[PDB]
Amino acid sequence: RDIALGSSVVSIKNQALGGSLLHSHIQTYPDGSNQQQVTCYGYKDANNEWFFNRERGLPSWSENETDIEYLKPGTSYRLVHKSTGRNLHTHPVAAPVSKTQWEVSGYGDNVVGDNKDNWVIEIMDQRGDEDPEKLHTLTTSFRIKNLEMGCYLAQTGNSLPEWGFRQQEVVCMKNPFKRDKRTWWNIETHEN
Repeated sequence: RDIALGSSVVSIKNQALGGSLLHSHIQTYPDGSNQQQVTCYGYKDANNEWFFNRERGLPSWSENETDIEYLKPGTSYRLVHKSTGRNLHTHPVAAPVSKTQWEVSGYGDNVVGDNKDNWVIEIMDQRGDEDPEKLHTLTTSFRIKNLEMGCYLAQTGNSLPEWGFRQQEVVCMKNPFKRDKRTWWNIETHEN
């Protein structure tokens, strides 16, 4: 099974030891940008659900489209938090705990946003043999790179303070080692 843009609702699990699910919620950062927090969380929840949308400026996905569009490594996408409708976002703002890395937030919606809402998938490993060019549920390991920034989405290992419910810090890491697993993700749950 393959992941498509719009109609695949996914959870995204980090591959480091201690890795957990990409998460967001209405709470905002007290410092930094004051934007919506993004974290990793360890338990099943609706706030772990994401879907991929088109790059900024293209028409947003709807249920009335002509074809299924499979996610392609190399192509720009917007990673949308299903519960809040905010886009995964980064910027040159110091992360809350890992202060030499960049803060990751939830920003905008379909109309409001900007070029830092665009991310690119890089396939690092495929276990078993379906299309090597496609994202598969729980066998494809991938990095999520911010197109503008050039940085990679990562669960650092640090916990947030109680303003972030002591969830795991997520940052955009500058210049990591390609095999750092903090920066490695897979699709865990996939609902159509």
